[PDB]
Amino acid sequence: QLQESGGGLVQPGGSLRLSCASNYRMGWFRQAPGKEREFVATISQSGAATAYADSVKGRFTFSRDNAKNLLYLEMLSLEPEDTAVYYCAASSRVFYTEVLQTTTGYDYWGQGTQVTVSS
Repeated sequence: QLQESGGGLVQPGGSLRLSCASNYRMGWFRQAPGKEREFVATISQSGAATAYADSVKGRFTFSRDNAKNLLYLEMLSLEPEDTAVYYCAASSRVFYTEVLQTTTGYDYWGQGTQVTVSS
């Protein structure tokens, strides 16, 4: 069962720290107005390996704490185009492949947290 939090409203250049409450790879996706749901980041079961969408790489950092059943997404240097509902997702796939950068790669989904970056 997945539930996102930490969303809110920031000005451009601001930051947010999202969270989502061990056998599953985990992912973040986002869905902006008038755009298909977009991959943001994925993380391995152990938490030691990540991959990021080009649109966020260099600004976002995805981590997990297995003991606490928690995920974190640090989002720096936010811009208006980062506005979206952000979703956490769980994948049972054992090995990493490019399918983990698609919605198809995942089994379970949270309902989302709204992130708004003002114009």
